[PDB]
Amino acid sequence: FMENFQKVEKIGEGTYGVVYKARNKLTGEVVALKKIRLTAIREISLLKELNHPNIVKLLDVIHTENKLYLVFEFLHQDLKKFMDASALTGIPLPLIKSYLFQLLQGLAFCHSHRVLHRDLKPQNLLINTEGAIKLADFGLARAFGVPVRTYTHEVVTLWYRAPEILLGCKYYSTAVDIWSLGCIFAEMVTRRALFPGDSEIDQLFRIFRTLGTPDEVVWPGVTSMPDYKPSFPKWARQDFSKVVPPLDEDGRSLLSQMLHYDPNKRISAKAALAHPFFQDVTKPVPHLRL
Ligand SMILES: C[C@H]1CCCN1C(=O)c1ccc2cnc(NC3CCN(S(C)(=O)=O)CC3)nc2c1
Repeated sequence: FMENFQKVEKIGEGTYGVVYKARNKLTGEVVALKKIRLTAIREISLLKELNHPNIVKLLDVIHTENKLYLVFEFLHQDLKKFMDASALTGIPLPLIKSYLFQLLQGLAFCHSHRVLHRDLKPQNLLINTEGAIKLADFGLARAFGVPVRTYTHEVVTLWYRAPEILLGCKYYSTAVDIWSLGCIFAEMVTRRALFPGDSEIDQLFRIFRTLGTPDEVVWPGVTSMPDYKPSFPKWARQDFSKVVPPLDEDGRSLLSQMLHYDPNKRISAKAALAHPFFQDVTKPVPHLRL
């Protein structure tokens, strides 16, 4: 158990719990060990079987005392750090394309098993030296949750949240992951966050100012959503040539479909993999300083 792992260093602090790089003394394996301070056991057990090359593997689940430990495959960097390192030059388009393709493969797999991530962001997209990128730390919105008191003060990032979540829908779909991934795609291309809101309303209004305030024409039922207000300002939609300028028309077309307001119009991961933007996809080697 915990006695079977030698902590190497703390690699992260969160609302749920802290994550350490650690060595498994029985196997010699280097892992990420997440400690969560306190149905869930069963929902987590299911995640153990959700195995895919583009999903960070949940190796072990240890339930002991009032603590839950999740042992994950360890990767050496996240996309946030890689983007920051690449900010002067930009991630090359072929590598952006490869990462987007691989993440859509991971999403198509999880979504086909009815599992949503719900909280994609650059910090939960992990990369290795071979050119792979993997989805980490699937959120359990239906179960899980534990005390955050010991967990250091942590402001939840809203920048990648789909509009249906911000508008109060509680029974949202796999489409929320495509929205988040579209925001991340835009940020890799332009080297700036697409919608960096600092509150729920600022997040919503930044979306509206770029994509236009949604109405019943583009999003049937939007005006009946729980947090929709008729008093929302009415802004016009901007052109994607202005929004992600450097990007070609195949990329802009795909991004537009990933950012459709109506979750039933928003492209699925599976359909996205067939988009013409991926006609020339390859798997480049990233320049990773470790
Ligand atoms: C995803 C995070 C977001 C907060 C929760 N959570 C994890 O539970 C988690 C799970 C598996 C991991 C595997 N591996 C690593 N490895 C880190 C090495 C250091 N780097 S870095 C800052 O880019 O140098 C980031 C990746 N972390 C993991 C974290």
